[PDB]
Amino acid sequence: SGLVPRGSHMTPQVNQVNLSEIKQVLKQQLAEALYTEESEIAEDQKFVDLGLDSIVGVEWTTTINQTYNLNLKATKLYDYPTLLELSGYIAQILSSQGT
Repeated sequence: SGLVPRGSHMTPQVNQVNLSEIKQVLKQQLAEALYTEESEIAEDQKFVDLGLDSIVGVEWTTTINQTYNLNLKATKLYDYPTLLELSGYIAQILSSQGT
């Protein structure tokens, strides 16, 4: 199951890179980067409320670049403070890498 939430829904055979894929991936990635559980993270909550500091934000932006073979910086963490925003941008890049 590539999307195993705590209590939300799952999706069927989705070969494309859907928003939920990156959002849920980013959740695990955010909770670990903040030394916490995915049980506290929200899709619509600001990373700073989860504990995202300016240092943690700039180092975590690198994890995502490596994860998708992209290039982003701390500017992303300040323009997209939520998983839905952070995932939305990447969704388009991934959905476009395999035109």
